[PDB]
Amino acid sequence: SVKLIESKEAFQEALAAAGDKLVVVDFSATWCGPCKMIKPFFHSLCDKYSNVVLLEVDVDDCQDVAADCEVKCMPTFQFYKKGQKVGEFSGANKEKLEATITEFA
Repeated sequence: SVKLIESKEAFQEALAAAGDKLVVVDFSATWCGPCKMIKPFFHSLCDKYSNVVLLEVDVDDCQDVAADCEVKCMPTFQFYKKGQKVGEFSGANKEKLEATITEFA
């Protein structure tokens, strides 16, 4: 299950709960076409990548988190290891998402 993050504190808790695992965060908006497009693929990822943690931030529900994370396009995928951001890209690109996960997992 992709865990929804609705506060700065929940984000910090999720990063701590991940330990050493790659954490991938989908920053999305329900009105944004490419976000809706990629959402089922993003949920399907736990079947492919069983030691990666998947989080979701809805930028409308959590504007202060969005601001802190310097998002400007959606969907934006941010990659975290041991509590730090180690990569990012934006766009509904299945191939790039898989390749980026593989590069950091």
